[PDB]
Amino acid sequence: TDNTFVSGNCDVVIGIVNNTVYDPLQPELDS
Amino acid sequence: TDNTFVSGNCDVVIGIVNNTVYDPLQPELDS
Repeated sequence: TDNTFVSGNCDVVIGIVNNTVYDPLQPELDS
Repeated sequence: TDNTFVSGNCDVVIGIVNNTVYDPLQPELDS
């Protein structure tokens, strides 16, 4: 998330690919 | 907070207006 930002929708971009965006806040929930 | 940076105070800048700054870490506290 730190290297990317959210814009538009997946049905807009032509040629978009699916993947998992790492969220540094998820592993911090264990602390 | 990602699109702005906190500096100075509210009594210096001329023409400052009041508003609310959304914090993405506030709603994540429930998890």
